[PDB]
Amino acid sequence: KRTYQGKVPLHDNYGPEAKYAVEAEALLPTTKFEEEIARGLELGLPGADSIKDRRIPTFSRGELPHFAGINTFIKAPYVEDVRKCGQYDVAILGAPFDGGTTYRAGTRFGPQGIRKISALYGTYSFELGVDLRESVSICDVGDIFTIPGNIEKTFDQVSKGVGHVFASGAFPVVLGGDHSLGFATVRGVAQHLNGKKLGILHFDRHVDTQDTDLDERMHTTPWFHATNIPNVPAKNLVQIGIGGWQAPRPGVKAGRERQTTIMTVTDCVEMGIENAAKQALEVAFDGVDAVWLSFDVDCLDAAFVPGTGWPEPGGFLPREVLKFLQIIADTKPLAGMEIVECAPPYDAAEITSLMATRVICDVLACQVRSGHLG
Amino acid sequence: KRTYQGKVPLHDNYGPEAKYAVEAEALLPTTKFEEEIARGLELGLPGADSIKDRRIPTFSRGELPHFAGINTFIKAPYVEDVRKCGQYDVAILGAPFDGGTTYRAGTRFGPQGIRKISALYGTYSFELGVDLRESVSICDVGDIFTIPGNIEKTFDQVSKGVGHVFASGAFPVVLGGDHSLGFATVRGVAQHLNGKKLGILHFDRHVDTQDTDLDERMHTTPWFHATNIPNVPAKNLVQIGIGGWQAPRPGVKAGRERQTTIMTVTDCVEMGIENAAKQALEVAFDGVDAVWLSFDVDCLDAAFVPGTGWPEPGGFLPREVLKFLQIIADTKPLAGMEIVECAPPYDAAEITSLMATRVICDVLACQVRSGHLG
Amino acid sequence: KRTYQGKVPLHDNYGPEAKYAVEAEALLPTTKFEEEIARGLELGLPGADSIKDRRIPTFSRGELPHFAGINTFIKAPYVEDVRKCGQYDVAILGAPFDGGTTYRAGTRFGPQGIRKISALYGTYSFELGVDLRESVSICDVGDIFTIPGNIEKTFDQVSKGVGHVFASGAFPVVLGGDHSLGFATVRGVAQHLNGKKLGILHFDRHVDTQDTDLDERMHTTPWFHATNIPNVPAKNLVQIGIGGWQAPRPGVKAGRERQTTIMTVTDCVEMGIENAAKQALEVAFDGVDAVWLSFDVDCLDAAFVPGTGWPEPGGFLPREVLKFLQIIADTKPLAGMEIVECAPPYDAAEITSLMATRVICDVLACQVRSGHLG
Amino acid sequence: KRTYQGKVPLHDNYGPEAKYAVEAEALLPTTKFEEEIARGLELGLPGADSIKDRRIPTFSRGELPHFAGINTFIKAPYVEDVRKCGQYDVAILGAPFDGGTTYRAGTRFGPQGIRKISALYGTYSFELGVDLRESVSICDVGDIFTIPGNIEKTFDQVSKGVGHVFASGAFPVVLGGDHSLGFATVRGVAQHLNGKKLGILHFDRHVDTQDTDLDERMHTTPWFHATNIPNVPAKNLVQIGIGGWQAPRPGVKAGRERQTTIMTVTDCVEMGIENAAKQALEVAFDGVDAVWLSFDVDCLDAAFVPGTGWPEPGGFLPREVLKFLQIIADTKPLAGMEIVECAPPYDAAEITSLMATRVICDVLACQVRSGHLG
Amino acid sequence: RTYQGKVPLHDNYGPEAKYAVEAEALLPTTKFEEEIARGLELGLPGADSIKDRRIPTFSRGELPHFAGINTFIKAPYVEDVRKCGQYDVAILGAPFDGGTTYRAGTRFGPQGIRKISALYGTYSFELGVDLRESVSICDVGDIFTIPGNIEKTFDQVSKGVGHVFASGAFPVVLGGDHSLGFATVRGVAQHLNGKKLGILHFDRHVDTQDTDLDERMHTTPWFHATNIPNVPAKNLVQIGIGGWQAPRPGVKAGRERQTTIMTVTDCVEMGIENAAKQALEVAFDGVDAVWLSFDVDCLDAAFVPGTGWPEPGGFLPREVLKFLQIIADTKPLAGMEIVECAPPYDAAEITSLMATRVICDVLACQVRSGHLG
Ligand SMILES: [Mn+2]
Ligand SMILES: [Mn+2]
Ligand SMILES: [Mn+2]
Ligand code: NI
Ligand code: NI
Ligand code: NI
Ligand code: NI
Ligand code: NI
Repeated sequence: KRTYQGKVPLHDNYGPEAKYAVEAEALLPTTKFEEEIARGLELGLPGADSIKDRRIPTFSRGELPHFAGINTFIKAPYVEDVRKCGQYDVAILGAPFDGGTTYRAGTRFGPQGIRKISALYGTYSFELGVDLRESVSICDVGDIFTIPGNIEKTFDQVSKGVGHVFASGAFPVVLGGDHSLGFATVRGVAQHLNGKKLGILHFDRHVDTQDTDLDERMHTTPWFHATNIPNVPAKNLVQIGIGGWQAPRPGVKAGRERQTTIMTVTDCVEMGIENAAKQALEVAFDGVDAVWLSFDVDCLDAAFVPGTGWPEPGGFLPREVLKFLQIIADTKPLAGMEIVECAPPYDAAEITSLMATRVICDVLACQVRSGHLG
Repeated sequence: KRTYQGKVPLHDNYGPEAKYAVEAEALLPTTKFEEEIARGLELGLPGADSIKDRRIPTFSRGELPHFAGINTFIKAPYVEDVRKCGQYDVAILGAPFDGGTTYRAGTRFGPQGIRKISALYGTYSFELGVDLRESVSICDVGDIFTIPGNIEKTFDQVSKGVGHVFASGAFPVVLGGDHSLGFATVRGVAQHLNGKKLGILHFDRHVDTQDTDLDERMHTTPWFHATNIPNVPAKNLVQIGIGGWQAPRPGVKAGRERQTTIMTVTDCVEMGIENAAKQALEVAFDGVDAVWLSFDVDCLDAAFVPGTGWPEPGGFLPREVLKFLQIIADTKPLAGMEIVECAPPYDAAEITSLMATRVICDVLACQVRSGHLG
Repeated sequence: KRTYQGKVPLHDNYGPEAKYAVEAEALLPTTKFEEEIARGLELGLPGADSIKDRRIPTFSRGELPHFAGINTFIKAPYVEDVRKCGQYDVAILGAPFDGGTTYRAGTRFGPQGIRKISALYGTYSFELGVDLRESVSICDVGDIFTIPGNIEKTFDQVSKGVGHVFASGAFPVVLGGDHSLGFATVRGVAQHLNGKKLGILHFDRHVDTQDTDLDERMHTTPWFHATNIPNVPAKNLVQIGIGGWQAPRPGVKAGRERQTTIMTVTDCVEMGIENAAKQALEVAFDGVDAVWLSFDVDCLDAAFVPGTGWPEPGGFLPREVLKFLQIIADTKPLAGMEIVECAPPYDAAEITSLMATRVICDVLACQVRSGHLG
Repeated sequence: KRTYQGKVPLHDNYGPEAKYAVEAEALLPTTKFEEEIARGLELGLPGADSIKDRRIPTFSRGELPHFAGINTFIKAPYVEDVRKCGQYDVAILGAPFDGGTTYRAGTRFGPQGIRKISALYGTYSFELGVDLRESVSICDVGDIFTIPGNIEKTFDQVSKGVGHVFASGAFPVVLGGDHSLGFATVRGVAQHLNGKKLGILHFDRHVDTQDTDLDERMHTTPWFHATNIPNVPAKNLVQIGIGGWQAPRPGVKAGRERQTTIMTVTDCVEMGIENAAKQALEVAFDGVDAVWLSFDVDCLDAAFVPGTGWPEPGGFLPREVLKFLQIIADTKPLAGMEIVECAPPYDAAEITSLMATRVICDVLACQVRSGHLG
Repeated sequence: RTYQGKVPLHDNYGPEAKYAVEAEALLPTTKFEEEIARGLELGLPGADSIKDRRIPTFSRGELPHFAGINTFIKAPYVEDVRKCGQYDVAILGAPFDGGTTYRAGTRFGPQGIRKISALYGTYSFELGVDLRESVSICDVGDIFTIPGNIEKTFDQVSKGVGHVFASGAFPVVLGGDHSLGFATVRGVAQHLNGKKLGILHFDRHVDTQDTDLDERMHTTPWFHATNIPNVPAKNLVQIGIGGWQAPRPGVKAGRERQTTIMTVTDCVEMGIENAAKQALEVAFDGVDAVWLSFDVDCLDAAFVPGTGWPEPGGFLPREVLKFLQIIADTKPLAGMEIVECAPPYDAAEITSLMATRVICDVLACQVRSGHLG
C-alpha cells in the first residue's frame, strides 16, 4: 500500500500515514500552481501596491480566497460549450431533480450545495498525497435542464447529457438529485459501451430495485429498470450498506430473483472494510471491465448526512466508507460516478454537502494516484 | 443467532446478515398488505383513470405516500375510544410534558416529532427479517392530558393512563416527555402486577436517582421514587451509559445506597456489547419476570440526538445501542417501554425523533420475531 | 409619471399600476430573449426527443431552470478577464469582507448569498415595465480578493477594483461586505471624476461617520474618511433612516460638524416618501452631478432583513424604501451603487439576500426606463 | 413635544426628529463615559503598545467591543448582593419560567436571549436624545430561582424577589418568562403599596383573564387572579391589542364581568396611536397611584416576534407599538415593567429578543428624559 | 483508575462505574455548603413554600442550570484582572475571527461555550472529580480584540494571556480562530524565563505556513510561534492532520522544521493509548512546559458542525476524550486553548458542548493527577 519510501529523509516520530504524506508532498510538482497564479494576475489585475505577496491579484481568479468567487465545483473552469468537455480528464455535471423522492424533496439543490461548500477545499489531499491541480484537468459543465413535472422526460435529459459526457472521454461526476437518476445515468453510459457489460457499485441503505413507486420509476426503482438493459447484468450489481426500515419488500424480492449481491453495514464492518471492498470489487468486476459507482449519501449514519430525504440510523461512519471508496478507487478504474440524495434544505451546516464533496475528491485522487485517471 | 437456513436457495456472495435477510423476506406473508390495499381503495376511492397501478386510491389511506396522511405513529390506526386499546397487541401513547426538565424544555413535543418522522418508515425491517404489518396489531391512542403547571398532577394523569393501557394487555410504548415521567409510568405498571416485582433497564447518561431537584420530583429523581414502591426492587434497576458531567452527586449516592447496577458507556464498549447485554439482562431479570425498558435518547452521543434537553458527548454510537437493544428484546419479554427526552425544537433535521422511532421499531420487531409479542 | 397611455387598448377594471404594466409589457421587444434561446441550444445541445418545447436544451444554458446553473448575479455572464468589463453597461462585483464589523461577522458571504437567491428572479419587472435582458447588458466580474486580516489592505484592493470598473464606463454594482467598504468604493470612484465632486445617498440606521472604532476604520467610520477626500463634500452626504440605539455619539458629532443631512425613518414616513425623496435628491445633487448610492440592508426593519450584523427595530418597510429608491433612480443618474451588510449565516430563508437583489434590480430598472443607463 | 430648540445652530435640511436629535446629542455630557474608560484601563490593563486609541484596555471592560464580554442586560453591572439593588435607579431581573405555557415552552430562556442580544446596543438613542450611561444607574441582579415543576412555588419566588426589588426603590424590569408571571409580579408589587391602588397597561393579543387552564393558573389566567387582589382594580386593567384566535371565551367573559377595557390592534390603528395612548393612559391611571406595564412580545405581528409560544398574525407593527410605548413612558411615571413570552428556541435570528430589548430601552429612555426616572 | 476497596460495593458494576461510585462517596462537600450559604445570603432565602431550604429567592450558584449570568461553568467573574492569580484556573476569551480563511463566526466562540457550559454540574462521574471542591476557577471575560487588524489583535492576546500565565493561574483560552495560537504561545513564552515550550496541537490542519491572503492567518500560527527562540518545532506534535485543507506550503515548512504529525488513521490504528504515549514522549522530550492547542475541527464534522473549516474523517468523541484524559493525567500542562468554535453554524450548541467537555475533562484530569489545585 502507500507507505514512506525513503526518497525524502524524515525523522521516525511520524505516524505511518503522516510519513507517507509528508514525503509525497515534497515530490509533487508546482507547475500548474504557477500557471494559475500567472493567469490570475493577468485576468484579475496585479494586486494593490500595499499587498506584499505579489501572487495576489486585485480580483479573485483562482483557488483563493476560499470564501470568494463564482461557485463551480472546487472552482474548476465553467465550460459553457458542452461539446468541449472531452478536452478535460474529468467533467462535473449536475442533475437538479427531486421528482423521484418518496418522502422529502430538496435534493434538486444538491448540485448547488455541493458546489458551494466545495470552495472550502484546497486542491491537495494530505493523506492521499495527491494534488488534483497538478495531475488532472477538471471542468464543470453545469446542470442538466431537468423537468420537475415529468420524471420520464427528466430521465431522457439526463441520459442524453451524461451519455454525451461519457462518450467524450471525460470521467463524469454526476451531482444529484435523487437516486431515480441512477437509472438514467447508467442507461446513458450503457448506450456508449459498444455492447460491453457494465457493473455497478451501489452504496445505499435502500435496495432501489422495485418496479414502480407511487405509479412511477421513482428513486426506489432505478436498478430494476437499469438491470433490464441487456448489457447491465444484475449479477454485477453490488449493494453495499442495505438495511433499516426503508428497504421495501418488493425491491428485496426483485433483487433476490435477479441475484444481486447485498452486504449490510454490519456485514461490512464485521468482516473488515478491506475484506468487504475486496469482495465487492470481485463481484462487480466479474466478467466486466466497466463499473459505475453510485453513491447515495444516506448510506452514512443520519447524523453525518442530516441533509437527505430518507435518513436512517445505523449506517456507515465516515472513516469506514471513505476507506471503502479509497480501496475501490485505487484498485480498479471506474467508468464514472454519481453522488445522490444530498438535500441542502435539511442540511443547515452543510455537512452533508461536505461529505459528498469529500467522497468525490477522494475517489478522483485515488483514481489519479493509481493510474486510472489523468 | 439469526443466520441463513437454506430454506430459500441463495448464492454465496451475500454478507451473512444480508443472506439471512433475503431469505427471511421470501418467507414472509403478504395477507395484511393485501388487506390494507383493499381497504384503502374502499375508503379512499379508486384512483383516477390515468393511474396505471390500480392499488392506488384517490385519497391516501394507508402507508403511501410516506409524506402524506394524518400522522399517527407509523400511521397506525387512531383509537379514539381508549377503552378499546386492549384489542391491539401494542398501544402507542404520548406523555407531552417538560415540567420536569432542569435545562432546556421542548420535549413536550417529543410525541408529535416522533409521530411525524415515523411516516418515513415502511413496515418491514431488512436485517431483522420482520414485517410488523403482518405480525402484530399496533394502535395509537394519542396523548395523556398533561398538566404543565403541576408535575404531581401530571404524574397522576400518566400513571392512570399507562396503568389503563398496561392492564388492558396491550404492550405500552410511551412517547415522552421528560424522564421524570418514568416514575409515573412505572408506578402505574407496578399497580397491575398483582404484587409481582418489576425490574428496570435504564439507558441514560444520567442516574436520575436523587430525591428532589429545584424542590420537585424532576427528571433527575424518577428512580429514587420508583424504587420506593414496594414491588420495584432497586437491585433490579440496571443503569446503562451513565457518564459525563450531568450525573448529580446526590443521585449517585442514593443509587449506591440502594445497590443499583451501573455500567458506563466505556464499560459496555470495552467488554463487548453482547457481553454487556448479557450482564444487564442477568441483573434486571434476577428474581423478577416483568422488566420495563426506559430509554433516554441522551444516551446517544450528542451529535446523533441534538434534539434533547441534556446532551452529552461520549455516549453510545447508534450501532452499539441498537445491537444492545436487539439482544435485550430478542432474549426476554418486556412489560413495556418508554422513550423520553426527545425535544424537537432543538432537532432541526429530525434525526433525534428518527433515532427514537428506530429504537421503538427495532425493539418491537425483536419482541415479535422472538415470540414475546404478537 | 408612469400611467396607462392608451397605446395598447385595455379594459377599465385594471388598477392604475397594473394598467400601466400590462400595456408596457405589450410594447417590449423579444430580440434578446430569442438570442439567448438560440445560444442555449447551441451550447447546451438540443433537448431530448421527448421534450415538446424545442427551446429547451439538454444542458441548462440561460435563465431556465431557475434552480439550476452556476450562480452568477441574475445569471449574467461571468467575465473572467476583468479588462473587458467596459464592454457591458453594468458590472456586478463582490467585496466579500467582514473585518469591519463591530458585532456579527458573516457579511463576507453577502455576495454569494445575493448571487444565489438572485436566480429566483426573471429578467422582467411587472410594475416597472422593464425587461433588463432586452434593455441593458450586465456582467458579473466575480469578487475582489479581500484581505480578512487587514482592513487597510482590503480597502486598497477594493478601491483599485471598483476604480477599474467605474473607469471602464460600466455602472458598478458592489455586493458587500460590511459598510467599511463604503470608504474604499467612494475613494476609488472619486479618483476617476476629473476633480468633479461626488455626492452620497446613504440608506442606513447607522450614521457611519466616526473616526475610528476598535482602533480601526471599521463600518462605523466610512463617511468620516470618505468626506475627507477633497472632491467628496460632506454637505452632499444625505443620510436616510438614521435612528435607534446604534448610531454612536462620536459619529453624530462629526456628522454635525461636517453638516451632513439626516432624515430619520419617522421623518420620511411622516413627510411622505415622495417628499422625502425630493428633499434627499435636492441635497445630494446640489452643485454636483455624480452621486453614489450606498444602501445598508439594515435600514429595513429587522424582521425583513434578519441576516445582518446590526439589526434594529423601527426601520423602513419594503414598500416605503422601494418607492424611495424608485423615485431616486427614475429622477437622476447614479454613478454606481453598493448594497452592504447582508449576512447569510443569520438569514435562514434568504429573505435578506432577496431584499438586496430586489433593491439592485429596481434601481437598475428605473435607471434604464428613465434613460440614465443602457 | 421634542423639537429643535435653537440652542445648537443647525442647517435646515435636517428632518424634524433628526434636527432635535443632532442638537440633543451636542448637549449631552460625557462624564460617565470618561469614568467607564478610566475604570476599564485600571481593571482591564492598558492596551498593547500597537493600539493607538489609548482608551482601549487589554481586557474588555465596559461597552466595547459589543461582541465581547459577560452578558448582563446592556452590560450593566451584575449586583451579586441583591440587598444592594436599592443603590440603582433601575434593576433588571429575570424570571426564567415556562411552566405556564399552553402551547410552546422555551420562554425560560427569554432572559438569557434578551441579555445576549442586548450587547449589540450602545448606551444612546439617536431619536430619543438620551444617553442612559449619563442619566440613570442600571444594574442586573440576575434571575429568580424558578421552580419548573410547580407554578405556585414559582409565583411565590417571583413575588418575593420582585417585591424586594420594588420595595428597594429601584425601578424593576422583569424579563420573562411566560405571562403567568404577571400575576406574581403584580402581587409582589401590590404587597408593598401600603393600600394604594395599581393600574395595569397590558400589551397582548390574549386577554389572560380566565380562572384556570389545564387545572392551573397558567399564562391565560394572570389578570383574573391579579384583579382579585383588593388594591388591583380590574377597571384599571387596560388590554391593548386583543384579537385573533387565541383569546379564550372564559377569559373574555370574566373580563366583561370585571369591566376591563379592551382596544384591539385595529381599534388603535384606526383611531391613531397618539389618541389610543391618551385613552389607555386615561383609563389605567383613573383614580390610582401607580401603573404597571406588562408587555407580551406576542402583541407584535408574528413576523417581528417569531420566537414566542403563542404567535398571531395581524398584530402591531414595530413603529406603531414603539410610538405607543414612548407616549406612555413620556407622559406618566411607571411603577415597573415586565417583558414576557420571548422564546429564544423559536427565534433563530434573535429578532424577538431584539424587539424586547428595544422596548425596554425606549421605555427607560422616555422615563428618564421626562423626569420620571433618574 | 480502579475501584480501591475503600467503599464496599457489589460485584455487578462495570469497572469504570465501580471506580466512579466509590470515588463519589469519598469526595468532600465543604465547598458545596459554602456556595449554598453564600447564595442564601446574597440572593435571599427562598419563599416559605419552598421545602428545600438550600434554595434562595434569586439564583446565585450552580442552580438552576437554565438561569443566571453566563460565566464559564458559572465561575465568578473577576472584574479586576490583576486579581486573577488568586485562582488556580482563569478562563479568558479571545473573540476574534479575522484570521479565518473560509467562514467567520468564531468571534462568538467564547460566548457560545460560556452559554452551554451552564448545563454542566461541577462533578464528573467517570473521572471521579468535583471541581467545586478541588480547584478555584474564575472567568476574567474577554480580550479586547481588534477585528480590522490581526497584528494588533495578536498584541492584545499576547499581553492578556501573558498576564494571566505570569500570575500563576492556569489559563484556559476560549477562541476565536487558530491564528490566536501564535499570540497565546508568544505571550506564554515571554514568561518562561528562557525555558522551552512544547505544543500538543489537535487539528486536521497543519497551520504551519508563513502567510495566507497576505497575513498571519489561522493557517500560519505555528510557523511564527516556532520562530520564537524557546519554542522548538521538534516539540510541536500535530495530532489529527488530514483531509483536503492541510495546505502544501504548511506541510513543507513543517517538514523543514521537523514537527511530528500523526493522522487520525495513524492514531486509531495504533490505539489511542499508544498514540498518547508517543505524543507525550515527543512533546515533552527535553522540555517541561507544554501548551495544549485544541481545534474543535479535529473531530468529525458531524460532532462539530459549528466551525469554519469542518472536515469528514476526524476523531470520534470517545477517541479524542481518551487521548486528552491520558495527556492531562500523565503530565502537567502550562495552559490550553480551545479554538474555532463558531456558534453561528452550531444550531443545537453541540460544538460549544464538545468544547466545554474538552476543557472540563482536561481540568479534572489535571486535578486528580496532582498537576492543578
Ligand atoms: Mn437510500
Ligand atoms: Mn399573549
Ligand atoms: Mn483546524
Ligand atoms: Ni438510494
Ligand atoms: Ni434520564
Ligand atoms: Ni452602514
Ligand atoms: Ni400574554
Ligand atoms: Ni487549527
